[PDB]
Parts: sequence; C-alpha cells; structure tokens
Amino acid sequence: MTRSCYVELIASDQDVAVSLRTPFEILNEREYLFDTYRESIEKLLAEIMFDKVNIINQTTTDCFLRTRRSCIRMTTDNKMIVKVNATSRQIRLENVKLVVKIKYENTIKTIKNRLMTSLTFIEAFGNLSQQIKE
Repeated sequence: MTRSCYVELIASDQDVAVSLRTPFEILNEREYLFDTYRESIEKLLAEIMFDKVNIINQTTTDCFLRTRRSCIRMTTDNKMIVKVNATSRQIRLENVKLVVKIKYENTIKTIKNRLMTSLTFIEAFGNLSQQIKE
C-alpha cells in the first residue's frame, strides 16, 4: 500500500495474479511508468520467488512479454530477477519461469464524482500562478 497505488498479489498453486488499484490514469498517462511502482512490483515478485519456490519451479521458456505483463526470469549466474514490461513495446526475454498479467483498476464513487467538482479552484490558482510571474 502506497500513497498513490495499492498493489495486490494473489498467489495460488497454479496461477499467480498481480493487480494494481489506483484512482488515477494508471500507467502514467497512456502506457508509461513511474519508477516506484516498478520497484515495488519487482520486490514483490522477488519475494514470492523465495517464498513460493515450488509453485514457480516450472520449465524455462522463451516468450514475448506483452503489454501489462511481468515475468520471473533466470540470469546467467542462476540468480532469479524480475522485469515488468511497463514499456510500450513487447519485450523479448529468456529463461522465463512465470508470466503474470497485471490487472490495473480504474456509493462512495457516486459522491466522489461530485465532490471533486465541488472544488473548482485548481484553474483559479492556475490563473493566479500565471498572474504572479509579472
């Protein structure tokens, strides 16, 4: 749980899923990334490798990591690392043990739809910020 995103990981014996709930435009603006989210997901998929070894003991395969995906891969020194394809293009990686798609999200919302518009002073203070610079 962070100040901007709530990252969750549901791990079963066969399928592992990563979700990310944020109340904003999710992948920056359209399909980009902030560094902190990538480091947090990398830490989480690094810890679940050590904690859930037998679930991730699968055959090493070569696959193209697609949009909104992550994978757990083996390095040349038999060290397991994690790369998340938050880039726009698909990333080709080898020695992949597991591919996990990340599901990104977004009467409390019915009140939040109006109370944000109740405070119309972002544009007023933007005019003031343009005004002071003289």
